[PDB]
Amino acid sequence: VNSFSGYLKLTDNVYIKNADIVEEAKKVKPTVVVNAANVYLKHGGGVAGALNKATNNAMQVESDDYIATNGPLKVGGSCVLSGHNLAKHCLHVVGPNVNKGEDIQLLKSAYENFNQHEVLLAPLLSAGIFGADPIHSLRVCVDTVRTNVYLAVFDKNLYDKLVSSFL
Ligand SMILES: O=C(Nc1ccc(C(=O)NCc2c(C(=O)O)[nH]c3ccccc23)cc1)NC1CC1
Repeated sequence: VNSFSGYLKLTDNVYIKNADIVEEAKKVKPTVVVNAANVYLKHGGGVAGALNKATNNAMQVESDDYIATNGPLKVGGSCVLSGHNLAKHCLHVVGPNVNKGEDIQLLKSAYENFNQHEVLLAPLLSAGIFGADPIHSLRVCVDTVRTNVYLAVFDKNLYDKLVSSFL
């Protein structure tokens, strides 16, 4: 038993809810919140901009130190950093950005990072300003992630479409 509320169950291990991941994170304090990061951990907009804003820019400060030490992530890769006031940990995962021409096949590799964590609150990778089809992203999520994932979908219209077209 865990503290996530109001989710619709899609499969044995995947759940979904129309929710703001920031507000969801502040209420649940999950062990892991997933950030839709880029390789530079520059959290300017979308989910990342919103998560970083909610941390009063502490996420960005920590991220800049991480990059200065380690260099950029790979597309499809991830790193674990602090969750600040939102979660114990933040798993920064880089899905491909279609608006940069990145290979959509790397989306499966991106979701594989979730399997290193028993439970996660997360957005749909490569959705929103990353330019992928969220229905495709949901399909890859369900077919790749084996751990328990609680997907927060900000847009109500998109949430209803995801539920209604889901196979
Ligand atoms: O500003 C906010 N929240 C807040 C702001 C923006 C977002 C957001 O861009 N979402 C779309 C998105 C999804 C998805 O929804 O599937 N996946 C993505 C992957 C990469 C980039 C974007 C997305 C989400 C939340 N809260 C303030 C009031 C306290």
